[PDB]
Amino acid sequence: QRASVSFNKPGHIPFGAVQGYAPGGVPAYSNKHDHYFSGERNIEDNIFFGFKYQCVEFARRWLLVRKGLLLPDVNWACHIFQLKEVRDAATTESFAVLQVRNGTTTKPEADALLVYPSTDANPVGHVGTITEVGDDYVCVADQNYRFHKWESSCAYKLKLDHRDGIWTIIDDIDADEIEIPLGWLTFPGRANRPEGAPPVALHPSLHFKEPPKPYLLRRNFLPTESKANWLDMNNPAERLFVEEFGMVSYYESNHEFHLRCVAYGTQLHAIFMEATAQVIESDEKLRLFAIPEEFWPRIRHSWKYQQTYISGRFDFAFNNETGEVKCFEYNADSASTLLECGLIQQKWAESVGLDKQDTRGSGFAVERNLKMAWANSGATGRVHFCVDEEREEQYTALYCMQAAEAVGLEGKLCILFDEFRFDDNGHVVDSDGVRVRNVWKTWMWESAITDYYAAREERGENWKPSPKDKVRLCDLLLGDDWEILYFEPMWKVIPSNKAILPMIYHNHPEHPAILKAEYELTDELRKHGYAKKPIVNMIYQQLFEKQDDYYAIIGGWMIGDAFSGTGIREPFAAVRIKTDKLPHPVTLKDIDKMAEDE
Ligand SMILES: [Cl-]
Repeated sequence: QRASVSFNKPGHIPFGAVQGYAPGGVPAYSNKHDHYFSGERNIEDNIFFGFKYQCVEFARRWLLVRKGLLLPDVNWACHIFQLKEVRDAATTESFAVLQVRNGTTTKPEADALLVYPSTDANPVGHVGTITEVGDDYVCVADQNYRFHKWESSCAYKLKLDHRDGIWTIIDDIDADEIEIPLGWLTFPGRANRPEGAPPVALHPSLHFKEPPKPYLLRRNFLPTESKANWLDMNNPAERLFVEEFGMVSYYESNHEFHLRCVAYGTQLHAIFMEATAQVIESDEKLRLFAIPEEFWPRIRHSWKYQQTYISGRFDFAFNNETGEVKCFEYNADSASTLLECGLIQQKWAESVGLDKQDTRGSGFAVERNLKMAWANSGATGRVHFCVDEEREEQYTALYCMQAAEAVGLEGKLCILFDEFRFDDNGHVVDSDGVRVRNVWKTWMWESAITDYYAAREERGENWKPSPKDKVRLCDLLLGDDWEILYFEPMWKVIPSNKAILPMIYHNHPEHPAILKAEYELTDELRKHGYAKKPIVNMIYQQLFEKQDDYYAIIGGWMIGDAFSGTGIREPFAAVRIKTDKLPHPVTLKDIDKMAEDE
C-alpha cells in the first residue's frame, strides 16, 4: 500500500563510489546527494584536492591530472569564474587562465572549467569540466551535481546553441530549472599531459600542511552594541521561547573543530545505524534493549518501512590540549534544544554584536538541512506535529513545522489529543476529518508503550475503536495503522539506548570518537577509569579527561543524514566559529565564504 521510504534515491550511487572517468583517466566520485558535506579532506600524495566529493574537489583534481596546473583555494564554485592565475604544480610558476563568457562568438573548447552562477537553490554556483565539444552539445564531467553511474566519459551533455555566430551553453536537462552558465576557463598554451605519463609531482611548497589543532575556547565579552528586543514575537517559536525563558560569555571554535565534528558525527551516525540493524535482527538484543516481545514485529517493520528521520543529537566531549573528541551518547530520538542551536544563538550573537565578519554561528546549516530532511523524508500531505503542554516541545515542533511547510508540506500542531477522533472505520482523523498519515512528535516511544498497557487494562482486549472513544497517545503512536510515518521512528529508541555503546566499540574500536565500553567490567576499564551507567543491568564506559570552572557538553546535530551544527550546555551557551581567512582570494566576495555552503 504505502511504499517504503529511505534517504537513498533510486539510481544514485553510494558516497565515494566511482561514477566514471573523464578523458585522461580522472574519476568522478559520488557525493551521495546534493548539498551533502562529509567533513572529510581528499588528500592523495600530499595534495589537498578538496572535500570528498564536492565539485571544486573534482575541478582541482582534474586540472592537475589533465594539465599539471594547481587551482588555488576558492570557497564558492561560482567564484572560479573570476580566476586569473593558477600555478604549475611542478615549478609553482604562475600560469594565466583565460576567462571566456558564455553567450558570445567564441565557441567553447574541450578541457575548460565551466562555471554556473549562484541561484536560489544553489547559492554557491557550480563548476564542472567541459570534456568534449560538438556542433550542438558540450560534454561535462563533474561531481556533486548528478549521482548516477555514467554511461560514457562524462556526467551529462548540455545543449550548445548557435545563433548569429553566438554560442550559448544551456543546461535544460531538468525541465523547469533551466540554468545558463557564466562561461568557462581555458588554459591557452598548456597541452594535456600524455596518456601514460607518470603522475604529477607537486612541488613541496604546495603540499598540504597540517592545519592548526581544533580548539573550543570559552570567551568573556563586554558588548559594544546590545539590542533589547532581539527575538521576533511574531514568530510563534520565538514567542514561546521568550515565554519559557525571557529575553557575556560564549564559546569560540575554529573551523578545524567544526570539521572534526562534521566528519566524526557523520561517521558515527553510520556506526550507530549499523549497530541498530544488528539489534533489530537479534531477539536477544531486542530483549536487552527492553523492547517488549509483543512489539518486536512492529519495530522490525518500522526499520524496513521507514529509513528516514529528521533529527538526532550526539553528546560530545572535547579536550583542548589533545584535540580529541569523544562521543558519550546519541540522543537519536530527540529534537530538544534544536531551536536554540538553529536560531536563538545566532539572534543572540547579533544582539550583542558578535555577528562580525570573522565568525559564524555553529548552527548556520540547521534551517537549510531541516528543509532538506523534510523534502527527502517521504512525508507527503499533512503532517501532525504532536506535543504535550510544554512550551519547549511546542517551539521545537513549530520550528520543525516551519521547515516542513517551506517545502510544501502542511502542518498541524496538536497539543495533547483533543484534535483527534476515531472515524466510523476505527482510524484516527483530525478535526478536518483528515486521516493521520504522518506524525512528528516529542512524545517518547516508551511513554506510548506505557500508555498502551494502561489502555489495555482500562478498555479491555476485546476493544474495538469507535467514534465515542477518545483518542489516546497509544492510539496515535501505536495504533493498527503501521504505515504512518513517525518522526522520530520507533526504531530510534535503539541507537538512543546506551546498551548500544558496547556494541559500537566492539564493531568500531578504531574510531577516534568511540569510548571503550563493555556490559561487564574488564581490567582494562578498571585501569583506565570507568563510569558505571544504568540501562533500562549496566554498561561500563571508559572515563574521558574545565574553563572558568565550567564543564561543557557539546550537542552535535544530525538533521536527516547531514551533520548540521553544534550547541553547548554548561545551561545553553552560544558557539561561534572563527572563519579561515584565505591569504590570496580569487575575488573579494569569496573571503569569508565556506565550502560547507555547497
Ligand atoms: Cl503514501
